[PDB]
Order: sequence, then C-alpha cells, then structure tokens
Amino acid sequence: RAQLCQPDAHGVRRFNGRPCASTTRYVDGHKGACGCGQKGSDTPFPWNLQKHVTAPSERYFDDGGSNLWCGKNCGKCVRLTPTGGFVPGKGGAPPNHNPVVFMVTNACPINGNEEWCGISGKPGTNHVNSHGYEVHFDLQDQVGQVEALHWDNPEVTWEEVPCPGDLQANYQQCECHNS
Ligand SMILES: OC[C@H]1O[C@@H](O[C@H]2[C@H](O)[C@@H](O)[C@H](O)O[C@@H]2CO)[C@H](O)[C@@H](O)[C@@H]1O
Ligand SMILES: OC[C@H]1O[C@@H](O[C@H]2[C@H](O)[C@@H](O)[C@H](O)O[C@@H]2CO)[C@H](O)[C@@H](O)[C@@H]1O
Repeated sequence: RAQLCQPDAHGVRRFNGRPCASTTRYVDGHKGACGCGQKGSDTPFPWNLQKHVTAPSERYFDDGGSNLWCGKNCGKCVRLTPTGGFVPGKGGAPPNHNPVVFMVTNACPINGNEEWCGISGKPGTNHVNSHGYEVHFDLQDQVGQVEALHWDNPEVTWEEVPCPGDLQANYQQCECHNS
C-alpha cells in the first residue's frame, strides 16, 4: 500500500484524522482563473509563474460552484504536508516531509482532468477523486519550483492557513481581489 491515507467509512482518505489530498504538477503559461496578470491579456505576473501557487480541483476552487473565473477560494492559502505516500505508478515518495504553503491562483477543471480533479462536491461532502481524495492540488512548476522540492505527485495532508505576507501582497494585484 503506497498510499498511506486510509479511506474512512465514507471513502475519504485521511491520515490520523486529517484529510488527505492528491497533488500533481503543471506548466501551461496562462494567466489563470484568479486574474493574476494584466487585465484583458493572458499574461501572468512573473510571481504567479515563480512562487508556490496552485490550481485546486474545481469544486474546492469555487466552494461548491462551477465558476472558473474569480472562484470563491481564489487567494486562499493551503499548507500541504507529505505523508510519505503516493499513488503507485503515478508518483514517488519525497526525500523529506517538510510542509509547504501554496496560494490558490488558478483552477483545475473537471473537464479534461477527470482522474485527479473530477470530484463532484466540495470538501466535507464525502465526494472523492478516482484515488480516494476529497480535493486535489495541481502545483505550478513553470520555473521548477516543485522540481526543487523533489515532489513527484506526493500524497499530502491539507489545511487552509493564513497566507504569508508576501503572497497576500501579491494577491492584491490580481483582478479577482475584492470581486
Ligand atoms: O490532470 C491533472 C494534471 O496532471 C498532470 O499530469 C500528471 C499525470 O496525470 C500523472 O499520471 C503523472 O504521474 O504526473 C503528471 C504530473 O503531475 C499534468 O501535468 C497537468 O497539466 C494536469 O493539470
Ligand atoms: O488564463 C485566463 C483564463 O483562465 C481560465 O482558467 C483556466 C486556466 O487558464 C488554465 O491554466 C487552467 O488549466 O484551466 C483554467 C480553467 O479552464 C479562466 O477560466 C478564464 O476565465 C480566464 O480568461
């Protein structure tokens, strides 16, 4: 069993009573679904390609909704802590379990991402993806910021946390701030 989070009675994978999430990495160069780039143009701000930012699965992104622009959870931060687990054939165990904080700046839509982001309700409603996780975080890797962590799709526990000051200040430039 490479996945260390065990399903509960409802099928939701947990680790010592904390919910788990799956993770992947992505590179696409788009401004993204929280508007973190110049208005009207598909150009991200450089920090939104460089920093620890994420595209969560759609129903978390919009807190149960289906909006893919200025989702309800744009600008939230999440702390992801590796468990040591991974989905066999689709990841590996990381070299350490240091936790990393990421800011939500984009979305992973169900459409075209069914395996990982195809979750039909928000966290707390017992809906899971095809690997048993209630939420998925796709991690921006344009400049190798995830490669530098040596994260290959690790299984993590997840929690919402207050954003660090530099990420808060970055988010204030995004079009979806105060939308
Ligand atoms: O659909 C989510 C996300 O997947 C990323 O690809 C995964 C792939 O699904 C998995 O089989 C392999 O082990 O890992 C890669 C990298 O995490 C893809 O890069 C993203 O564009 C996509 O949003
Ligand atoms: O890039 C601006 C554009 O973002 C759209 O969200 C995309 C995002 O670009 C892409 O990186 C991610 O994989 O998928 C999301 C959702 O499709 C957003 O929906 C548009 O409104 C926006 O103009």
